[PDB]
Amino acid sequence: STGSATTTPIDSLDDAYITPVQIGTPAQTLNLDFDTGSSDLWVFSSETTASEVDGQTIYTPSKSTTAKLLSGATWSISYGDGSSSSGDVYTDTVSVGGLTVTGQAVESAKKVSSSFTEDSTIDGLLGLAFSTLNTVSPTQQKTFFDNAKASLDSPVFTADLGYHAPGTYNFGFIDTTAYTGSITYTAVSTKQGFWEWTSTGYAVGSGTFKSTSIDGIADTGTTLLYLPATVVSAYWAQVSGAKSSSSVGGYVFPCSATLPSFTFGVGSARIVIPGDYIDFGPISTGSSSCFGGIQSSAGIGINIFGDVALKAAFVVFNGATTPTLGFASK
Repeated sequence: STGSATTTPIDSLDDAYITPVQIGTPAQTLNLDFDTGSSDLWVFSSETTASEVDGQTIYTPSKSTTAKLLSGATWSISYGDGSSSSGDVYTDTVSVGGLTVTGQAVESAKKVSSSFTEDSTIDGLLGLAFSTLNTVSPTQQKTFFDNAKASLDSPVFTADLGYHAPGTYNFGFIDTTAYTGSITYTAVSTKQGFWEWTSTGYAVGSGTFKSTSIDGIADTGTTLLYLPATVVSAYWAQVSGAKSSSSVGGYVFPCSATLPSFTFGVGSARIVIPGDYIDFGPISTGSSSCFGGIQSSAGIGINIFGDVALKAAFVVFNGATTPTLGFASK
């Protein structure tokens, strides 16, 4: 089997991407944030504290003939940005782009933090990291990908995120028309439960490539590119007037600037992030200070190849017995 679904930016800055997901019988379609940095499929629901729902579409398990309470199971998750959610668990039928999993754990939110409430466009998350990170207790649950894997034509999914435009998540096949050149594959460590890999270096603009190992995670659920302070300083030093602002919470730059590209290494291959992808616009409405898309990972504890980086590539998440990651230009 295979699946193919379009993923769409939630706003003009590509702050996140939503992908329609069918849950239950008859189908209830919710727009979920596919997150390769976590492993819980959770949704706004009929059980969510009413004051914490503001425009989201909710899953109502009582209206699904295939929903079953997973008795005794609860979940609770905290994300890197400080947001959180928790609740109980149903199993139900879940389909993405024509690919159906029966018996999928659907985590129903009883509580969500303010950032979720305040984002009316995201109805929940669909985790695509390794199932060892799943938070369901006392019986840990499998991700949608893990449940689908055996049935897939090939045990892979791909992320093809757009810049200010829709893109695609495919399951079970590699669309050879979706990228240019060849795909370069690189080793993955699953020790922390992430799609963790080591980049071979970077370049700023038309500058020379610096060979250096950068361990980080491929994370579709993180907006920006978070790298070591040395790398980030070297980038922003090439933008007149750019500076790190503690009051704003990272590097800002004059909105009048033209940003240089940023290249990262994947083995001997190179992925180029155009300068425009690194512009996240005015810090506040009407400001001439703009927020940067490359930020320091210092104090996160991990480097994160988030959407800014991933949307410059066609990315293969290979879930074979020994997982790997593939990157191609597009």
